[PDB]
Amino acid sequence: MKIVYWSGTGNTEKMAELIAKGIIESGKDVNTINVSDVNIDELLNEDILILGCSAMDDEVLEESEFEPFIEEISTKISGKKVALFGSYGWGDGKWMRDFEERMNGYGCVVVETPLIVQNEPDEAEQDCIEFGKKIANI
Ligand SMILES: Cc1cc2nc3c(=O)[nH]c(=O)nc-3n(C[C@H](O)[C@H](O)[C@H](O)COP(=O)(O)O)c2cc1C
Repeated sequence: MKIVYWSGTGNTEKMAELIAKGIIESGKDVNTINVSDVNIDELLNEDILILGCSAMDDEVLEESEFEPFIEEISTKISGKKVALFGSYGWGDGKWMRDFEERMNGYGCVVVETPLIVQNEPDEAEQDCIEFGKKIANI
C-alpha cells in the first residue's frame, strides 16, 4: 500500500507513520511517500489511495505542492478507494470536510471517516494505528 502526505512541521508526517504501523501490524506492507517524491503513475496502480495534509492558510490544502498534486490525479481516480487524514491547529476540520467533499466529487469512494488530529498525535497515537488497521481490513 502507499501513504502520500504533505507536512509542514511533522505532525501529519507522524500521523502517516502511525497509520503505516497499523497497516504493517495487520500483516501488510506499506510505503509512506512525501508528496514531493511521489510518482503519479505508480500511485495510480494502488487499490486504495491514503492521502494526508494539514490544514493550511485559511482552511485549505497546502498550496504549493499538495493541492496541485490533487488536481493532477483528479481526472484519473474515479471509482478508486481513498482514506483521508491530517493534523490541524485551531479550526474544527473545515479543510477536511471540503477535502472529503472534493474527493467524492471526483468519483472516489471515501472508505472511512477522515482522521483529523489536533497538533501532534501524542494522545491520539492509538487512533492513528487503529485507522491504519481499518484500512488494511478493506
Ligand atoms: C500558515 C498556516 C496556516 C494554517 N491554517 C490553519 C487553518 O486554517 N486551520 C487550522 O485548524 N490549522 C491551521 N494551521 C495549523 C496547522 O494545520 C497545524 O499546526 C498542524 O498541526 C500542522 O501539521 P503539519 O506539521 O503536519 O504541517 C495552519 C498553520 C500554518 C503554518
